[PDB]
Amino acid sequence: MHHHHHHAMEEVTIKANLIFANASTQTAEFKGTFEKATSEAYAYADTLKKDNGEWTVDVADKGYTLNIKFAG
Ligand SMILES: [Zn+2]
Ligand SMILES: [Zn+2]
Ligand SMILES: [Zn+2]
Ligand SMILES: [Zn+2]
Ligand SMILES: [Zn+2]
Ligand SMILES: [Zn+2]
Repeated sequence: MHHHHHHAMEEVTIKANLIFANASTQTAEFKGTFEKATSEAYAYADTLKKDNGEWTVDVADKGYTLNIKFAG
């Protein structure tokens, strides 16, 4: 699954749709290799944990979309 031919110079965009405890929202985009952009998206989620609580992710769009919810 998620078949991927990797290339160091590959350019991709990972969309992170965030939903917070009070239901507020925002979308953040990360660019670079699929692996790096993916790593940066989760790193951003981690920075928001202190103020917004633990996060849960549901991957979609074959991995290009990360729907992340914060528990508060
Ligand atoms: Zn799978
Ligand atoms: Zn190739
Ligand atoms: Zn192939
Ligand atoms: Zn790759
Ligand atoms: Zn690489
Ligand atoms: Zn704070």
